[PDB]
Amino acid sequence: SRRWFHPNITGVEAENLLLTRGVDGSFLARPSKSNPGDFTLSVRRNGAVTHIKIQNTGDYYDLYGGEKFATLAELVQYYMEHHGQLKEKNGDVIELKYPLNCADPTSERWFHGHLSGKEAEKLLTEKGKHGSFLVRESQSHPGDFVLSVRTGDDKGESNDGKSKVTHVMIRCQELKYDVGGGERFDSLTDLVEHYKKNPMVETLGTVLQLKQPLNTTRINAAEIESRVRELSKGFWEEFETLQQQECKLLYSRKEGQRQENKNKNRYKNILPFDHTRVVLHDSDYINANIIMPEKKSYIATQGCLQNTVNDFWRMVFQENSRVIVMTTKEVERGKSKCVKYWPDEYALKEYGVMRVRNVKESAAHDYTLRELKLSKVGQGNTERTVWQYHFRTWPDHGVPSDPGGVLDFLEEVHHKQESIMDAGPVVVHCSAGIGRTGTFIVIDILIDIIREKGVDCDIDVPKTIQMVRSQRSGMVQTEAQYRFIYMAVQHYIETLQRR
Repeated sequence: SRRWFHPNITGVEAENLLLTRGVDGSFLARPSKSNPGDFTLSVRRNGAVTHIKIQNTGDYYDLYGGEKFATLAELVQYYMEHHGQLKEKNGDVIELKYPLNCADPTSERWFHGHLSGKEAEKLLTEKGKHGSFLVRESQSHPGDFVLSVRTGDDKGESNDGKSKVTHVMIRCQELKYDVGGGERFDSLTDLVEHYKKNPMVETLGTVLQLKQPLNTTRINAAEIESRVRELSKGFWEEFETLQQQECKLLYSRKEGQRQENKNKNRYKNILPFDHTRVVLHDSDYINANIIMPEKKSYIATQGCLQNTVNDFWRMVFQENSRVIVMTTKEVERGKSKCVKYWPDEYALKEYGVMRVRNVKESAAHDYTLRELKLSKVGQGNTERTVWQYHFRTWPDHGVPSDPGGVLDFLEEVHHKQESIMDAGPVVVHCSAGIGRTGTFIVIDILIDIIREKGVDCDIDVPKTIQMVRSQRSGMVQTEAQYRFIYMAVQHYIETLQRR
């Protein structure tokens, strides 16, 4: 459960960890600082350490000499149940047996490190609820930590005195942690997890429940500039924090794994969650999920394959979708990303029982809009206009340097959607339909709150990403995409405060 990920280690330091603390079959992953965006799977075998590269340009995790994955936890899980899959150049098998646990508490939601005692109380007071807790570094006693918990009736401020904020010392004694007596734990993580199962009870019977970490990522949109600045010189900690939670999301993907369905997947192991998969009743399978903010919903799907085009048009029809957002060139960096599934301008085409006319193509600066008429065969009355926004200026690597273009694009897609009273979910896709797709959908969801509720509302980026990730694997792929989301929301804010 992601303890095998070491967010701060170096290629050399990991070598040591696997050679000293580790045995054959021990493994860990770390962000390589070779290429920011790259990752390394360091596995100890036959006495030594082999490094296995994993590349993520923003579409998926590409395990060099392995397969592609939506998340690292899915990558790891996959291999710890398909022995003999991970192979080296000369066919040798690489076993992943023992997760080499990291002790760095930085990525935990509950850890805050840099934080005074007055702050902690202020936060627990304002944001806190019964069960809200945090672990900060001690200033009164360096090297040691402090657990602050809240217990009581209701949340937010109060004077009823019904709620309170207890603090507990956590000492670091010779590289282990304790609360004053009892067990000594090898890491803060271990200590905290133990005191969630077995909560400390006070003398007079107050049970110190560690229910939920305290939320420090929710900001007021009005103030997002100051928060981004504060994160510029944070983003990484906040992001790797968000990334640690991906282990909670290893939901089933059985339908996608079935035999009859394997070749409907662009990448064999990037699959739709069963509980949110689009089901076609028009087989029933397509590599797509409904993403629902929790009014406007989305279908996030992979770029069509030749043999899935008919299914894609069945889905659009069935879902009553009237807008499609395509965020990829058909071909990029040599490889196919999406097959052309629309007719040439003016042409009419049949894809199975579905019929599409490309009525008109308009070219704007960053995208192309194609007005499409979709109908079922035999029943010429089911004619409905489907508007396809094909975004064209997204770089082969990384993200746009300025969110302006994406923002204007989205505003347009939003107005289109809004002008059609029937419209079902907005279909959004790229290559695997998780990276750019997730980025576009998160920005869209965020902006929509701001457009509705205004500049004086609360937004929470990692919380929104996490909510999206629980509906399709790996939504939003990289830290670059993570920052771009903040910049797009920022840019949106000041153009609202200027118009």
